Amino acid sequence: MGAVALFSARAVDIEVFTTRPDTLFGATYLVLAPEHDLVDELVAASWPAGVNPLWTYGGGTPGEAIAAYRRAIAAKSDLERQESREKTGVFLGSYAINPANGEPVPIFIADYVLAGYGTGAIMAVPGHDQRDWDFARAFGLPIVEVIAGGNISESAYTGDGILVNSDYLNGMSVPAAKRAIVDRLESAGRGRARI
Ligand SMILES: NC[C@H]1O[B@@-]2(O[C@@H]3[C@H](O2)[C@@H](COP(=O)(O)O)O[C@H]3n2cnc3c(N)ncnc32)c2c(OCCO)ccc(Cl)c21
Repeated sequence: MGAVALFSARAVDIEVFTTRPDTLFGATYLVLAPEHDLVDELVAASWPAGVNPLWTYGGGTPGEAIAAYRRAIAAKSDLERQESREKTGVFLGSYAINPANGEPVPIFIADYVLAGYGTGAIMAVPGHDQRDWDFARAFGLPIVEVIAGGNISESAYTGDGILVNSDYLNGMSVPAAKRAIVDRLESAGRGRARI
């Protein structure tokens, strides 16, 4: 006869659900549902210096921007919610740590992530999930190849392949890498395989 994994706040743990744990070294940002419990806690008092203006929703502070995003998306109808071409969202002003590579990744809210499904939070892997590719292109976020086989400059590569840019997974198949990364997550106490 997937996985859940924790990402620690850099400054609180954010649990994500993924069907692609093998791609963990390519997760370049996190996305929470706009109504996720942790959003208010994770929101920074001010924007980082040098923040991309595309990330701020035009708000003077992260809290103002999140409040406006929540208010605006309430003006959407079923028509907009079943369209999916355009990806919108807001940076919280804070970072999480990717458990695989120890790197800081920015945290966003976006209405493409649904509050009542999974854990209400995802890891975003633009190289390998077209939804995340689209968001990353719209926001100027990094797009990293970890599964060789496609051409990430053109579109997300969603098929089987060989791990690259993924340290102790490198050279594995996708099925083998899924098992290896879950074993690492379990050894560290930071995740589990789930149906
Ligand atoms: N996004 C990075 C990574 O991770 B996945 O994105 C998460 C998760 O795994 C997947 C779970 O969907 P499924 O259960 O199979 O229908 O949809 C996203 N999801 C998880 N919870 C949410 C959520 N509340 N709102 C929106 N979307 C979500 C994922 C892919 O999913 C294909 C479907 O399996 C495909 C490629 C890759 Cl690399 C991934």
